[PDB]
Amino acid sequence: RTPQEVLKWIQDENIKIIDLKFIDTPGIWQHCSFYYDQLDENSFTEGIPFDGSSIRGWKAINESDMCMVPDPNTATIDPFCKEPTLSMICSIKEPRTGEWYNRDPRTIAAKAAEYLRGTGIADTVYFGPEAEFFLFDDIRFGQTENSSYYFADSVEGRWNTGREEEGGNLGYKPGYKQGYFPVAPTDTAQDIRTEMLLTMAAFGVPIEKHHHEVASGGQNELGIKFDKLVNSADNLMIYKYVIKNVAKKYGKTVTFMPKPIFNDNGSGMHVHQSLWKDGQPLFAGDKYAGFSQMGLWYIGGILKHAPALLAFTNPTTNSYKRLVPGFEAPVNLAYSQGNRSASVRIPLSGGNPKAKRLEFRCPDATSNPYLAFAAMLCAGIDGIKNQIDPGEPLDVDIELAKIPSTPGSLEAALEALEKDHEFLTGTGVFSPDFVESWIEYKLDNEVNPMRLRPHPYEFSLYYDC
Amino acid sequence: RTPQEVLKWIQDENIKIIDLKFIDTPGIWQHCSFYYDQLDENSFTEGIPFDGSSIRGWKAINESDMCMVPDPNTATIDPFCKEPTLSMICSIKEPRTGEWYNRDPRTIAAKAAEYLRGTGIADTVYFGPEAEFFLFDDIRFGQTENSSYYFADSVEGRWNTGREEEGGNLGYKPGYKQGYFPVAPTDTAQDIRTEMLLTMAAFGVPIEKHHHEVASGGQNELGIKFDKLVNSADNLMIYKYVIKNVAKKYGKTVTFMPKPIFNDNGSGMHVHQSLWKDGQPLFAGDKYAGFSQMGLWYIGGILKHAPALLAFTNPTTNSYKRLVPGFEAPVNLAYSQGNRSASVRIPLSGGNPKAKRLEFRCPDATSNPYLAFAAMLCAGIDGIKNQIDPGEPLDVDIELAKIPSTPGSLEAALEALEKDHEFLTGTGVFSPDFVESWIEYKLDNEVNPMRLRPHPYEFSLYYDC
Amino acid sequence: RTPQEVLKWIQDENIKIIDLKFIDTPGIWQHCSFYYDQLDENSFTEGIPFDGSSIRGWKAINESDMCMVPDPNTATIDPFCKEPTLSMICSIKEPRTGEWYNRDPRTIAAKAAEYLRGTGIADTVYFGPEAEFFLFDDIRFGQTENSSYYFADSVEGRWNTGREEEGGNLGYKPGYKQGYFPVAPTDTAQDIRTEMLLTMAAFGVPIEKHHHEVASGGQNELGIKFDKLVNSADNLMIYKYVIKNVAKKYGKTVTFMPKPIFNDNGSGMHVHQSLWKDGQPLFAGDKYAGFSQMGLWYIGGILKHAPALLAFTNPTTNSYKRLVPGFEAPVNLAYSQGNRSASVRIPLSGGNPKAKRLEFRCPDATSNPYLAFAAMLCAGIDGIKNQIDPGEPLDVDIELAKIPSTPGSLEAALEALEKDHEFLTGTGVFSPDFVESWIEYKLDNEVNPMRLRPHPYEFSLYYDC
Ligand SMILES: Nc1ncnc2c1ncn2[C@@H]1O[C@H](COP(=O)(O)OP(=O)(O)NP(=O)(O)O)[C@@H](O)[C@H]1O
Ligand SMILES: Nc1ncnc2c1ncn2[C@@H]1O[C@H](COP(=O)(O)OP(=O)(O)NP(=O)(O)O)[C@@H](O)[C@H]1O
Ligand SMILES: Nc1ncnc2c1ncn2[C@@H]1O[C@H](COP(=O)(O)OP(=O)(O)NP(=O)(O)O)[C@@H](O)[C@H]1O
Ligand SMILES: [Mn+2]
Ligand SMILES: [Mn+2]
Ligand SMILES: [Mn+2]
Ligand SMILES: [Mn+2]
Ligand SMILES: [Mn+2]
Ligand SMILES: [Mn+2]
Ligand SMILES: [Mn+2]
Ligand SMILES: [Mn+2]
Ligand SMILES: [Mn+2]
Repeated sequence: RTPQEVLKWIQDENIKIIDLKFIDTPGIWQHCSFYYDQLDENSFTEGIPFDGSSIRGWKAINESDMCMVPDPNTATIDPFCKEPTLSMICSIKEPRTGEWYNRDPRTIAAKAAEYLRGTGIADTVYFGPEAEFFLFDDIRFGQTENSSYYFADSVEGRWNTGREEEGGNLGYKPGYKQGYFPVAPTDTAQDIRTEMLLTMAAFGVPIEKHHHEVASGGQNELGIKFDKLVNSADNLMIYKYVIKNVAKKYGKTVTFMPKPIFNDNGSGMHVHQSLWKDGQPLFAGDKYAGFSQMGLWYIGGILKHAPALLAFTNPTTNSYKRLVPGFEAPVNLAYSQGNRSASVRIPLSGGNPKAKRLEFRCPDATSNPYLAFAAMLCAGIDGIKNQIDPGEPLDVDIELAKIPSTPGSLEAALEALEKDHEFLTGTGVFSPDFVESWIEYKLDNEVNPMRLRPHPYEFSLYYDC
Repeated sequence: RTPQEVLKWIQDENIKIIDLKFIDTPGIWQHCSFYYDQLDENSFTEGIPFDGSSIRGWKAINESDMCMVPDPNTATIDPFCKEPTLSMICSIKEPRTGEWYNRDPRTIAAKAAEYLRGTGIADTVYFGPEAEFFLFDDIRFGQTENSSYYFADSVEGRWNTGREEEGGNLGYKPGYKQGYFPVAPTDTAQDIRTEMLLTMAAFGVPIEKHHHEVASGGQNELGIKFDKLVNSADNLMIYKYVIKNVAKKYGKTVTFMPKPIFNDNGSGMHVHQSLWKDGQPLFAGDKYAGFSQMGLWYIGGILKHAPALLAFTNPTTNSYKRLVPGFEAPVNLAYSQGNRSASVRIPLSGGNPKAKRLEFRCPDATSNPYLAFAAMLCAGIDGIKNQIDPGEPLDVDIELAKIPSTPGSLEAALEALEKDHEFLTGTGVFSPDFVESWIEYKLDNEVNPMRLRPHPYEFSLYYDC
Repeated sequence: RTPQEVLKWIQDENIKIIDLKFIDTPGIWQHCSFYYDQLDENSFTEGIPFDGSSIRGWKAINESDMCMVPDPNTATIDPFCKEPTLSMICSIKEPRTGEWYNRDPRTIAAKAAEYLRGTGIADTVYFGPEAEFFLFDDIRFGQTENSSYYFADSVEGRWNTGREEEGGNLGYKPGYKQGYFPVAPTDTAQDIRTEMLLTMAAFGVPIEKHHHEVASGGQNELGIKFDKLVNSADNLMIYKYVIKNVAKKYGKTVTFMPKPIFNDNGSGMHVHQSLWKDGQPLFAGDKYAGFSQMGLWYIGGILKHAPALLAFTNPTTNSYKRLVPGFEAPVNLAYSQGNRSASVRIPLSGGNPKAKRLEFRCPDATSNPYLAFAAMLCAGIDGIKNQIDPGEPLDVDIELAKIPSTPGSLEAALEALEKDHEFLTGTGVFSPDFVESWIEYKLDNEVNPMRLRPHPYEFSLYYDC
């Protein structure tokens, strides 16, 4: 689609409102709605003004003015608007320079794909994210000077087997770790997952499947096809938007947080990736697990830069409650085929070169997909260019100190980024300015506020002392 | 039906979602939904991937990847999906070998029918299961360190004759043991049972009848026609699925547990069986109760291997609360005609050779029908091949030590399986690997957790001591 | 007092019950009561048996049997027993060897004082602990799979200024950080603090003063005089016992946890210390702040070994919520006079050599005083023996990276103990066995369980992502 085709669309269908969407630095979709007459040919080049100082991690009040540039290829009707509204995904333009903004995650993402094409290694990188979530019926949290609390609830919750329910308690509550994937009446989310899957398809997302996940009390997963870097990060943002909004439609609440439930499965975002040139898969070969030496080298980079990569792929203190040794892994920095306990997994493809890829299991859905994907690409490329030996595969379950480990906290991942960021910066994709502001925002707004707050389990262990 | 006919069905009717169903080792139906484009000709041979390590009693995390192979003959529309969804029953393929998985109960089931055809004794085995259930209006259970509780409820419950009900208490609550089979207003489940019966018919199940059962407080039964081994175990899984899901539709809850109610009828799954060759009934003859010597020998095997058979036909600790001497039997290992107190019953057929069969009364609906049916077939065949004399019929009600008895607990049935499993393994149907993992899963997840937990009746007997 | 004088006491006053008290490894007082006839002359040498395998961090089930040896000098009447009960503090004897148990904190403490006397540096070490606490009216905490919560309450709590109270809300609730030290009706704890002070005096504790502390909602402090190492750690255990028990008497609850309240003062245990020989103060001199070179060197050791010392003086994850840069310090490893923002403070003595001492401000009341005091003594001695220059004093409020900092977590303090423990072990005071079991107990029972549990503030930051 083109700027003129989108403008013809608005005229023919008499669309009165345009909803322009764009991501912020941490990873939250922002929006502004406009009356149809506000969008012209120039909106697709010069962009539409807004305050860049109210968006987290961007401009300072003194240099506030920024521009929203919508992508015509993203235009669809937002089903969640009573009034027929056309929705587009934007990239951010600096009005002072007229160039794309260096802190815009969607700009960084495009720059990463431009860099890949520049090296001659490949022309396309396919990303296939797998974002698990929880479908909750209630959420109550807070923390005052004399209190700290959270209470998550779901009808599927095993903690609710003995409770009085309105007309009445119908049983079939999945047991802890026992939600993957018994039929209804255990699975209460079939109709909703199909709706979430079908509505995002109409948004332009390539859809595949859906299933109930391991955890009791609403853990679910929707399966979407891979796509090119920017397109894939655009697809994850839509994915997250429709799921949250269909949940709200049916009076429910969704969270993509890694560990909302203690002693049950966390929500991870396993990300499948492969490099391609002239339509041919470059990760197909005759080496380990039917991979090519390039594919082994891409894993090399991923595994070597994994601690730094975690500052972008697992950017929350909560990420580290899931990335704990034992439950359920991937804490250990190694590759393997079929092994779902290893950081990098080589799925078993049915002898098809087109299906040959690596699954980086460490990431979770709290990440900015534009930043996470660009970072993983950079580590991958550096791995082929340096030409990082991933070591030997580990084809076992659960001496364990011989294998390098992932950071155990957010500050540790931020430390690993300060030490190892040349594979990102030296490229031009991420600016040293952005990498520094990322560490600073995460330390001041997440690491430090958390260190200050008493944890309720500290009463369980320490009230008597 | 064929893979192409199913694919033509999806194209012509514009079916967007495909629901693939498969059983786990203990006996719970699992599922995964796919967008239409994910199912092609190759899905019917190579299968569709999934995690075999999250399914109870299967693969270990290190060797996780498995394949779902749908059966085209099982395709129907799942009525419980708002969105028109096509549903198929799968068998599990090992992607490493390309062969059918040895722990897949549906594979074991097919292997059992392949074995029967291999012996030349018969070409077909007809199984007619009779699974009673309870239709409850409420269920609350739990067990903490300082508590253990369950509270089952139904409007039909005799325990509710003196309670205040919303506008108001309409009486006609069946008395204990007095539910078989007074008319409405006593029987409150006529409309629902007809719906359960008619919807499963549309799923491809051969339907016969329905009635209210002996127990007060929702005991019911739906009658379905016999079918070939795999088809019959497929029919029982559908049977259980529609009943549970129509109950959920009308805000009610179903249990197939053997003994949910104390001092009232348990839920048993009487299983009628007969061998056939070239369309002719092989259990018709001029011996006892109009049976053939082969039929007498098949009973021989069943009765001889019955204690081991119970590790598969009655695989729960709760099974043994129903299989108690007195209420209501069949605890005594003997055959008889018309006698509903004997383990094996020869029903009175109207002088029709086609209706000549044995009714093994011991089983209950907690069993995996694929495992239970394959096991009973194996014991039957071994009985004809060895050529086990069933002894003499016992045509009496209620010296009693002269007759061999069934195990009194789950561990006892598991003990009997360790001692007597050659009739299963030596065949090739069940692998010694599967038989060992079955005992281990049942001991670690059911027998041992139960031995640890205080029973509320232990307070009734022992609080003062 | 002697074993015979204690036995004469029991006979003359007709005391029927004897309460023998002893500390466990983490720092909790344990007890066992005996009928008078059970205590004879041999109880004061051979000791009284008990199970050393049920006490945290001690014997294994196979080598369980241990002995309690009471100290006659600790005998007093426990006021909290309706029946006149004589109470004594014990040390633990190994019955296998007949020697004092190497994991007994009270034995380690005596060994530390024996070591000081062995070096010829001094004959006496005086410890003056200052343990702040909170006096709460209510405490509710818990953490399930779907929840985590704590709710602390007090009538003094500023969070309660707008609440309906029984007949009625009388105001005068101290403001946050504004509790030190307005008069009544603001201070509601005058009578109780006097009772806590007077009852511990009758227990044999040298008492000095009492005041309301900085924090709103019940923060209090009782002032006690210094004493010799073991005597001082005995005095802190009594201090903690009477405060908790007088609170219980008046239907209230006390906590010595470092940070129960967010955004208000933590509970610290500032510990004043000085070495003496032949009745003369050795920390009096003509150097900085009227100190001696020995005193400067003792600070040297303290400051150098402070990160390792924190594994014993601040042994909880909660300790690190108080030891946070800013609120209120001492995070910075430096000495100064009058400065209450420095780790080590030299209080202003009124030109009296007898009052010349250092105040290590880092410790909190979650510590085992026997372990904390022995550790600080060892670091002090090593400082004089090596002859560690403490650096130059920092006489400022709040470049800041030039000054060495304390660990930011419990694992970090445990890391610092593994690297620096020779000043403890090489001495003989702490065994390498004890130092290893300490790290292991803290990692397995506190550090690792905490890393697993979602924090409620993680919902505040991450629910939307
Ligand atoms: N060559 C490829 N390059 C990148 N992504 C791919 C490639 N092939 C498949 N994918 C995608 O990776 C994702 C994987 O889904 P799936 O096919 O179920 O693999 P999976 O490993 O079995 N999923 P899971 O079981 O949760 O780990 C999908 O988005 C696929 O489209
Ligand atoms: N020759 C046969 N082989 C196997 N099953 C059969 C055969 N004939 C009938 N059945 C089935 O066995 C089941 C028996 O139902 P039914 O006809 O009511 O017998 P029943 O003994 O009276 N039932 P019940 O009273 O509950 O024990 C049905 O599924 C029949 O289809
Ligand atoms: N020479 C000494 N050696 C060891 N301890 C001492 C010595 N002199 C006084 N102390 C003790 O140290 C503790 C200090 O209490 P205090 O006299 O109020 O000093 P402080 O610094 O003003 N207290 P604070 O304001 O809370 O820091 C008391 O236990 C004193 O007895
Ligand atoms: Mn998943
Ligand atoms: Mn998947
Ligand atoms: Mn995955
Ligand atoms: Mn029946
Ligand atoms: Mn019947
Ligand atoms: Mn029957
Ligand atoms: Mn104080
Ligand atoms: Mn003081
Ligand atoms: Mn002080």
